[PDB]
Amino acid sequence: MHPGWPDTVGPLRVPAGVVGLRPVRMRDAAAWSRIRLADQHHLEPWEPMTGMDWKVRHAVTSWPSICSGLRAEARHGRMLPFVIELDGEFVGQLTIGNVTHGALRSAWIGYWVASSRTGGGIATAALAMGLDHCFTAVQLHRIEATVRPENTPSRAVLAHVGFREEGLLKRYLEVDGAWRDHLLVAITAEELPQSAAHRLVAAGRAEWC
Repeated sequence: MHPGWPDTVGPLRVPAGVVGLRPVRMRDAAAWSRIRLADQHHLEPWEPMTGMDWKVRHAVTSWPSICSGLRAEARHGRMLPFVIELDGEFVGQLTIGNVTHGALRSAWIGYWVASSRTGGGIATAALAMGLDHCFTAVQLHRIEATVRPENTPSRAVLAHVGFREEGLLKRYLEVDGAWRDHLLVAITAEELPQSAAHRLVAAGRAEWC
């Protein structure tokens, strides 16, 4: 029904500190709202449009409905909504979405990290451990991601873990006021002779924790 959920993932050490993943909770309202509100300019140009005012969407009071929705999708096996912890503290999210099994066994992956904590390897470690979790506990074959060509930091994160570019989705998603092209990148389980975490440690981007 929902292999690999709920669960915790990690940990791995990056220059910024110790990174792990764990399920979204109701108590995350305060940190999620504080960070998302403060980081509007860092986040809005890269995330799908909600048709809502950014400050009403990210009020502390909005989280219960959002968290309940995320956990309901997770109980259905369609999503794995993780929080990224840095030294045990909420600093971002890693979401595995549109999960399918059967003959497809694929999903998309997405993430964000608080701007004040960027450039310290957090998203790269979160992606690697999330990918490893998908290819083991979630029993998936393939993980994809959609990323605007202009999103140089995110393309670097995806490149660190070994994603391949597979195509260009024209006018794919409403982002920052218009339909925007997104690159489609992907990786399959049989492309990792070692885990993605092992690859990061070998490349000097993480340490075993």
